[PDB]
Amino acid sequence: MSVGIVYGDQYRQLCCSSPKFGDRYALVMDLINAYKLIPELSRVPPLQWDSPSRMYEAVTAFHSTEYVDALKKLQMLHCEEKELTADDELLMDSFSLNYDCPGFPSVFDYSLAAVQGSLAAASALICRHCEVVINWGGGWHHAKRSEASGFCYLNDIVLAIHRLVSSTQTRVLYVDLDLHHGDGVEEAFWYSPRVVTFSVHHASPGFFPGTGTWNPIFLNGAGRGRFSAFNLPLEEGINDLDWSNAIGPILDSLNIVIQPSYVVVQCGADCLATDPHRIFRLTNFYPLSGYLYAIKKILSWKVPTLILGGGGYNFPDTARLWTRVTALTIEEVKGKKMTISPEIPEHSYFSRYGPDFELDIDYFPHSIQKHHRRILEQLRNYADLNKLIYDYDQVYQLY
Ligand SMILES: O=C(NO)c1ccc(Cn2c3c(c4cc(F)ccc42)S[C@@H](c2ccccc2)C3)s1
Ligand SMILES: [K+]
Ligand SMILES: [K+]
Ligand SMILES: [Zn+2]
Repeated sequence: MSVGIVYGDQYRQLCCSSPKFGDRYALVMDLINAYKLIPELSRVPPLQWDSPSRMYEAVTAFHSTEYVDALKKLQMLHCEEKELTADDELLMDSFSLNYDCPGFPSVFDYSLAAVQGSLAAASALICRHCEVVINWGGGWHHAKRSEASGFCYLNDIVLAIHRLVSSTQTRVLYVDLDLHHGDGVEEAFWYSPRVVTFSVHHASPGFFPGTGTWNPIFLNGAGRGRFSAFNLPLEEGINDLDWSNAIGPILDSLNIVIQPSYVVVQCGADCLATDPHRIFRLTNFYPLSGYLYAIKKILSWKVPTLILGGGGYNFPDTARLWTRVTALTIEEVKGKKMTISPEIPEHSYFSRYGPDFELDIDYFPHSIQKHHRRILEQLRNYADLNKLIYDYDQVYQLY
């Protein structure tokens, strides 16, 4: 079927307006365009509303009205340059709109744009216009109902998933490949068995955000959502092959047992060896990149799939990975080989890919069993609670 991608003049401007991510979205979309992939991709325009009331209703489907009000006020205050009052500082602090989530003149428009993009992508999948939609302007998994966290202000992912499950028994599998635990998305659906969340991440004492590991039992959801939240915490230094072998059987087993109506994939690029975090050692190599291995396996299920961005602080290498992810998605969905030159094509941001100007990232690659057994038990428990019938032998053999 069609492969959708979210972009537009306003969307590009708004996604490039944040001080933290700067022009990362521009580099990603321009590298995709420079490799002549845009004519293969169906443009999905960001969702717009008919009234401020309809926008509020859509955003407050997850977030509190007072939090959205505070975020709007923060944008207004940063627009008309004037110091915050003591009461303003206190209000912003109550919503964690202070330290890691500072104000800036376009903070609300930037945050809302990601929601508009991911909601439009969800709709495009629901009406069966595209089989896969990509939104490199989205993937902000940390935002909570009444709290900004990790430069995530509004949770585009939660609102997209909510729209998918609200459509016409619908089940959504969320896969979070970001370096960081997808705490916001996990928490939002903590009580739902219809939305299964799976985050693979680094966890270590004091490492953001501190969740998605032991606390000495593994929390995995509550009430009807019990056993429905999956986490694979991994130690520092893991490469393409070990990461692939760690998550491969989990993805296969989750797809087989859940039989999802939709798959939502957060594809945060901060696991790359060349990310300034310097924690994981993943690449964008395609002859194999763990990212490309995971995406190819997910797409092989032939389930309507939403692919989002997220983390990734090496902007050129994030662009190199996500261009490869967009080419692979076209190949797997349309069955059309997308030949990509090892040399970065001439375009606006060509100099940003120096000094080698190659598509492959400059890197030479060189405990899980216990997690696999635990996750196999959790998946059995999930199936037993929700009365899902599956071949226990088939799932066992995958690991
Ligand atoms: O990727 C994430 N979620 O998936 C993140 C959540 C919170 C994060 C932490 N984090 C980081 C920065 C930052 C800036 C912010 F305004 C808010 C959160 C921030 S500078 C970045 C860095 C790392 C190593 C070397 C130099 C710079 C780390 S990143
Ligand atoms: K993750
Ligand atoms: K859940
Ligand atoms: Zn991250």
